[PDB]
Amino acid sequence: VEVLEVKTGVDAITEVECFLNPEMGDPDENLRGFSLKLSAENDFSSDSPERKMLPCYSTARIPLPNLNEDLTCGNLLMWEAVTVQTEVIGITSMLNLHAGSQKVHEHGGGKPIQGSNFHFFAVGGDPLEMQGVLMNYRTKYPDGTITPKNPTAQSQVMNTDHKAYLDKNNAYPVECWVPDPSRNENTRYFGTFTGGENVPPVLHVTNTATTVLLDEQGVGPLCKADSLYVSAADICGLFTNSSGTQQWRGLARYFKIRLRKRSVKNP
Amino acid sequence: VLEVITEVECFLNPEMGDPDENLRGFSLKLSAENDFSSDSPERKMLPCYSTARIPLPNLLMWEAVTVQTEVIGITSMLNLHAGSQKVHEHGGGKPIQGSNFHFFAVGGDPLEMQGVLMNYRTKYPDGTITPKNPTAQSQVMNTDHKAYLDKNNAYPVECWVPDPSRNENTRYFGTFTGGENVPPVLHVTNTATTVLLDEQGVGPLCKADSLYVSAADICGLFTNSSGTQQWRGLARYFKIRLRKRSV
Amino acid sequence: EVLEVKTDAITEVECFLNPEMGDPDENLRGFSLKLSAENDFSSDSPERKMLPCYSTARIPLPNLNEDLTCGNLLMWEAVTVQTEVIGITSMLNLHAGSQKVHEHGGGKPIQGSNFHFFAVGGDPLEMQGVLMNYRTKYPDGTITPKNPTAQSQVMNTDHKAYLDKNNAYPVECWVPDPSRNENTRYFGTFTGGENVPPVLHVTNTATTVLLDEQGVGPLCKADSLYVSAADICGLFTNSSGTQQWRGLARYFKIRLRKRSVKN
Amino acid sequence: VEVLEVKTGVDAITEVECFLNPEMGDPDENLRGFSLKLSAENDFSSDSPERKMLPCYSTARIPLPNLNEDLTCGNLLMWEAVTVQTEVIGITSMLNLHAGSQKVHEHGGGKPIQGSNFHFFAVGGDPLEMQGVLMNYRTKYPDGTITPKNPTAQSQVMNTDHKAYLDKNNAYPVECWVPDPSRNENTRYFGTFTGGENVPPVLHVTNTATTVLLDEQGVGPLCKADSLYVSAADICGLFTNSSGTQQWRGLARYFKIRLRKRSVK
Amino acid sequence: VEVLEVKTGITEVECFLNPEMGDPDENLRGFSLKLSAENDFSSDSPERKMLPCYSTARIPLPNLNEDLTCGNLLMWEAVTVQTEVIGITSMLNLHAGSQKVHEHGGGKPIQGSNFHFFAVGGDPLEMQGVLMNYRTKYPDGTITPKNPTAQSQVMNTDHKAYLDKNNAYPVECWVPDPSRNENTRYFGTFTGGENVPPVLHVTNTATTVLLDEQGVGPLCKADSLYVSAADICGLFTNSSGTQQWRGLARYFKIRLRKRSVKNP
Ligand SMILES: CC(=O)N[C@H]1[C@H]([C@H](O)[C@H](O)CO)O[C@@](O[C@H](CO)[C@@H](O)[C@@H]2O[C@@](O[C@H]3[C@@H](O)[C@@H](CO)O[C@@H](O[C@H]4[C@H](O)[C@@H](O)[C@H](O)O[C@@H]4CO)[C@@H]3O)(C(=O)O)C[C@H](O)[C@H]2NC(C)=O)(C(=O)O)C[C@@H]1O
Ligand SMILES: CC(=O)N[C@H]1[C@H]([C@H](O)[C@H](O)CO)O[C@@](O[C@H](CO)[C@@H](O)[C@@H]2O[C@@](O[C@@H]3[C@@H](O)[C@H](O)O[C@H](CO)[C@@H]3O)(C(=O)O)C[C@H](O)[C@H]2NC(C)=O)(C(=O)O)C[C@@H]1O
Ligand SMILES: CC(=O)N[C@H]1[C@H]([C@H](O)[C@H](O)CO)O[C@@](O[C@H](CO)[C@@H](O)[C@@H]2O[C@@](O)(C(=O)O)C[C@H](O)[C@H]2NC(C)=O)(C(=O)O)C[C@@H]1O
Ligand SMILES: CC(=O)N[C@H]1[C@H]([C@H](O)[C@H](O)CO)O[C@@](O[C@H](CO)[C@@H](O)[C@@H]2O[C@@](O)(C(=O)O)C[C@H](O)[C@H]2NC(C)=O)(C(=O)O)C[C@@H]1O
Ligand SMILES: [Cl-]
Ligand SMILES: [Cl-]
Ligand SMILES: [Cl-]
Ligand SMILES: [Cl-]
Ligand SMILES: [Cl-]
Repeated sequence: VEVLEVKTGVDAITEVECFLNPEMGDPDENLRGFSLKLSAENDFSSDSPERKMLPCYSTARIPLPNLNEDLTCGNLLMWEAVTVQTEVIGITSMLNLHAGSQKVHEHGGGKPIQGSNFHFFAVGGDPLEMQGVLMNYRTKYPDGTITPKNPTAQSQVMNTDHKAYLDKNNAYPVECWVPDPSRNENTRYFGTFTGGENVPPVLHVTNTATTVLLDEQGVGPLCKADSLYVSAADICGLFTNSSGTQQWRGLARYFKIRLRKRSVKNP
Repeated sequence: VLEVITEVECFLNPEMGDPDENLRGFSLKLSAENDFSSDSPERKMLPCYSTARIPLPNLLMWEAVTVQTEVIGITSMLNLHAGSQKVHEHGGGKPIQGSNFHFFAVGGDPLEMQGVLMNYRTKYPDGTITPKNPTAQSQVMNTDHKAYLDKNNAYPVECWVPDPSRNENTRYFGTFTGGENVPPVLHVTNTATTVLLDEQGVGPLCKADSLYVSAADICGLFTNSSGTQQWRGLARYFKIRLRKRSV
Repeated sequence: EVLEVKTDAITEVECFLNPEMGDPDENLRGFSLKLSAENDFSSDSPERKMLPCYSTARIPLPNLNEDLTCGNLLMWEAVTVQTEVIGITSMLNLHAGSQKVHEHGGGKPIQGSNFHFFAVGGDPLEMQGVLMNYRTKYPDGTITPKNPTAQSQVMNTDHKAYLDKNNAYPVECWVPDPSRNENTRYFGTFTGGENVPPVLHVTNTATTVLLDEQGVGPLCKADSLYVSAADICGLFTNSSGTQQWRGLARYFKIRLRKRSVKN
Repeated sequence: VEVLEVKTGVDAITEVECFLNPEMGDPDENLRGFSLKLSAENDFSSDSPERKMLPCYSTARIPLPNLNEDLTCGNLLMWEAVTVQTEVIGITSMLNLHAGSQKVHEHGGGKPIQGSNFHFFAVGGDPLEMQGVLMNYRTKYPDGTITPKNPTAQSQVMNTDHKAYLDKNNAYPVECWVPDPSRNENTRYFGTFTGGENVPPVLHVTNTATTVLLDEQGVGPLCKADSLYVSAADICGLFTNSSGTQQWRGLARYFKIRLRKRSVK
Repeated sequence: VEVLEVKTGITEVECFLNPEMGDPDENLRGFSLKLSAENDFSSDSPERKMLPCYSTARIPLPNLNEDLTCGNLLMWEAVTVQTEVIGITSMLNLHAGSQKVHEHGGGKPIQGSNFHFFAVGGDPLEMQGVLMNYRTKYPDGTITPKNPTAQSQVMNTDHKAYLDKNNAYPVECWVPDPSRNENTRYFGTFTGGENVPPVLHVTNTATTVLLDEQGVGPLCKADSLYVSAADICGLFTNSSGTQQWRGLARYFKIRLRKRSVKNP
């Protein structure tokens, strides 16, 4: 994480950079970036996934410099996020087909990482607001996770009780929570889910792509309590061991966020 | 329609069949290989269109200008530990995949639909509303089969499509992707808006002070460890911006 | 010689055009006969009911000219078309007739090679013949390339036809002719393969403009508007393993205006 | 050639069109548009493809109305290619699943054409300039083909010695040659290769689509010696016979090119 | 460097950059060594000829300052690049070496995981290291992350490198660094999977603009322009079942202009 004053003064620009690590489960000291092997075929009535098998959303709050010397002014300044550049880091590591992965056929190379994937990021001036939805409301989630409380069969579709802030790193399982489109007034989020056994990962990198964060009125996320929030989930697919066991593989996400100062009325 | 703000929102639940009290959002397991002459699907096996009528506040009518919409809970498909058949010995569960249909509509009247059947001889179950007096021509275009989407969880998705020859006061959008191995591909973002205005700059007009939302979001098939398959669907969020229009 | 647009001057016409997939018996409207396979090129005699054909309709329009021997005339000009394939959700019936994907599983979706095509013009669609096998012996009731040779498997300019009869020109024999069709706009996509997924969109918010670079749409000769289509959605696989083409109807809504022309 | 203003007026525009047949190998008198059946698994040291097994680029020269080439004359113009309409002809012929092709399974229809494909066209005022690259530099190419001369292992990557003009129809194998991005100043070319066993052909037709041939300065190919050059390769995929043998299938390409007169000095 | 106006009063440079796939013997230029599989993470020692590496070249340019004493100096600025992968049709040879798709059939096409990447800059490309397996023992002649840890499988900021040697930095170890490369533009797409079809386009009508948001392209501060690439097209499957990477060369044509800058 670096917070850099690119330009100072009234028209100040600050660039915040950071690399957000993935939270795939990390089943031993050597397997950072992977999950525990996947179980299968648990009855819905006895579905108790292990903690280290569940990828969780990544998040961080980045403190920004205070802008207001006198808190009793009629107007106060706030950091406004204007643009974000982002990409997934280490995509070429998946070209290692010699380590650990099941041969595609006799005398062949290892099997590429492939299968269901989810790539998501958000940038806001408040914590990302999430809505809970479950495959199976009867899943018994493990200690260390934060999941929908008092779920019912309606939790498999839409149960408006399941509202959360993404307010803890490595705790909200990706399978339990989605960004909430009915809230998030002060966050922009973007995600794509691609499901299936043989889905190919397709990932682009370039330092020439920028996403504008301004809304229809030309206003970007406003950093409340001088806090910038970054969130991500980048499940790249499944790694298949020679035994046949499968593990999720994730990668870190880079953010470069440009901010300016906006004058707001003192509430 | 003469010269020219409020926001309404809704989470609309999917109607996949719901075969028991625990399997909300799924269908009954699929049967297969029924002869066309003896094809009698059970009600809980048949996903239906979802719809809701939203009342609005009382010369002037409410005009729908934009909609933001997305499918809710897409990441729930990353649960590969519960119920699904292993992809191979020692592997994880099989993802939901296969034929899917994602559709929504926003209008000032109920959605107008046209009936088309795979098999006109299908015997549809009590509780469903399906094309009446079907013939072989119902497998192609039979103009008899007109309906309003006027009841939730009643019009099977397999029997009905939005009618492009009507719906003057509704905008609708749908994509069907068929095949046993089709990957679900679903996007979420709060930065995307669909404009509902036509080429005259007029959106759906809510006569009777009612807004209609409609959807179908069949995500694919869930394959149980036994090999049986069930449709899985997800709720759809709508946020609709409306303005007052003189008429 | 096209003059100015006139401004009563607008009309809309609409039509649903049924597919012509072969219709092997009275129950199987919208399907073909089961597909044969592995016929030697020297003994390839497909049955009529196995061959999907192009659909077409001629729509008469109000007769605008009292006297065709005047210096100037009025003609109907097609300006836009809205079009949609009808009944796409019917493929969500996986309980009827189709082969199980595996033991205890649901039926196999319709999938595989498909072709989606439409045209709107003021003359019949003009077609060019090309054959997989020039030696195919086509059945009575079809209209296919006459006097075909090996060159008919590539480009043989002899094979020019008008789409002037419904349910007669096999899709496998004929394509729209890009060297003609001055007065028709056409659009088609072929996707081939064993397992290709159908992907079909519906919306009442999409309009195709038919005006050329000079701002002129198709002009309706003899006050007739022509619509044409082919919508082979894929193959249906029966429990036995046999396969049949499945097609669907196409809707057209066409806006026309009056255009002054010189005689 | 210094480029001046576009000229308009009487006879300052023309349109030419052509259908260019594919050159897939044509293994006998009945199998025009196909190749000979594919061999497989030849060691790189003993790889001797038969001529009839090798698809080649197609090309033709279209004469244009004669303009005076005398650089000192008082009305010096060249034809300039502005747009091209083009599509592959006969795509629906692949819906014949009754003739020749292996059944997909017992009682099923024939197997569709599918697999690796290449769709390419070029329009220019000179012959298309090509660069040679080989899968295997040791391939022994057959009489009647023009292939990279005296190749080395570097010819499997980039060997700048392998420069050729597409100056003969049905002679330059598609597998040996690509358009050269370091030349072709006076040609516009466009190609897509999609490889794989089960790749679906995807082909669009419409008479409403046009490709603009003007560069960033608004200048299209200028036709030297009043000749317009068209080139193509349209390998649609592999046809699988009942035996399991495979043959390339190709189709003709249509071109309609609009040209205008350009003043030059 | 303080950037002033464009000097008005433009050149082009070009390069074909060869791929560095491993080249296991004198006849298999453009391929890797056969791929091993199923090595335990604890005993993963890939041979050098099995590892594709990034390609790079430096293009020398003449200094523009006849007087090096002027208040304002001049530098070459890269404005646009035309680029293309060369020899894509060579994959239509299904008669040589590749495993038959089925009895009596043709050879198996090249397919599977692929990576297509290029960069143009006024400084060598700046890279960040990320590993599949931090315990991999890389072979002599490669340059790979130093003193890796488990964090090197996600993001370890210690692993910074310059692409300063051709055929040395394995593609599997390194990515362009989005936190640096102020003076380089880079573009890459990774597509992974066993049966992924190569999809490659060629046209001489496509240009990539290299100007940033302020209208300034990479500046050749030391009178040098750097081109970099990786074009792994997929896997070639031999008749025996063994697999090898196949790569192809990349062409670059770069338009340069003269840019006034303040003298340091
Ligand atoms: C559209 C079309 O015309 N398809 C036909 C193709 C096509 O003309 C060619 O592929 C174009 O190059 O030809 C087919 O030919 C087959 C042979 O492949 C027929 O000759 C077919 O052959 C049958 O006998 C074959 C088997 O014994 C086979 C087993 O491996 O060996 C073949 O001979 C080999 C030989 O052993 C080998 O040394 C040599 O290198 O290659 C030859 C093949 O070229 C035998 O020919 C068979 O398939 O069982 C006997 C059949 O009676 C005969 N059928 C006909 C109609 O002649 C083709 O499939 O490629 C036929 C296809 O219809
Ligand atoms: C996600 C989940 O919980 N999946 C279940 C799955 C699911 O509930 C159904 O598919 C929804 O339709 O059911 C699985 O078990 C089924 C139960 O239906 C099989 O055991 C199936 O049961 C048959 O008999 C049933 C009775 O068991 C049940 O109590 O009552 C109904 C009538 O209301 C039936 O009589 C049946 O459905 O016909 C007998 C049949 O042999 C069984 N089929 C197979 C292939 O074994 C399932 O589909 O596997 C269990 C899964 O965990
Ligand atoms: C990439 C990798 O580590 N693959 C190994 C996997 C993997 O560790 C787990 O599936 C993650 O949950 O484990 C495999 O099984 C072995 C037993 O053969 C595991 O118990 C692991 O054994 C170790 O000795 C090892 O390094 O392989 C120690 C390791 O800590 C164990 N893993 C855990 C989570 O405790 C498997 O096939 O699943 C072996 C595979 O190579
Ligand atoms: C949707 C539907 O109606 N499917 C039925 C099909 C279908 O009517 C035809 O394929 C259309 O041409 O027919 C199925 O039965 C056929 C009837 O033709 C078979 O029983 C075949 O009958 C024969 O009499 C024949 O030659 O047609 C003998 C032949 O051996 C039979 N073929 C097989 C593979 O058994 C069909 O499976 O095609 C029944 C299907 O429900
Ligand atoms: Cl909750
Ligand atoms: Cl009805
Ligand atoms: Cl004819
Ligand atoms: Cl040469
Ligand atoms: Cl390092």
